[PDB]
Amino acid sequence: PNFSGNWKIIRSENFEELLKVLGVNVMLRKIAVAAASKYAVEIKQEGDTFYIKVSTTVYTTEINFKVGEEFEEQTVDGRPCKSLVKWESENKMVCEQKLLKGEGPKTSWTKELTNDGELIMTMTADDVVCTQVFVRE
Ligand SMILES: *C/C=C(C)/C=C/C=C(C)/C=C/C1=C(C)CCCC1(C)C
Repeated sequence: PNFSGNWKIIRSENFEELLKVLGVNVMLRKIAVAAASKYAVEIKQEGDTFYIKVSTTVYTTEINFKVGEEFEEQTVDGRPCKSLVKWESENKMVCEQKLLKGEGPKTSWTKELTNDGELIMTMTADDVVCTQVFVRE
């Protein structure tokens, strides 16, 4: 599997519902949904080490990790967390997150490379799953 690429979003489902679970108010939810229709994920993969840059029009952030090694990032709604990525299969990884301070919904994400050349990213907060689909530029 080679996740490396400049990925462009083509589909985003249930993102507003995810943000609702996370306590984002309705107006900012709609604005965030609009930002998601634009956004890109750049991946550089070397073996089990991943460099990921997620960007929208006005914001960019970097996720760096090695599979199986704890690291710190933020949840979708922006709360700092400790994260651990594991493979679920040849082409799919899963990340469990634990809040660094306080409580909140159980969050996680997955990244999958399909046989058709798509990247599928899911983000979960409790029972609500957002699914996002990208293609390479
Ligand atoms: C492997 C790829 C990962 C973990 C990508 C994660 C992307 C996000 C958490 C992006 C979240 C966004 C917002 C919270 C609001 C603006 C739009 C997004 C989709 C960039």
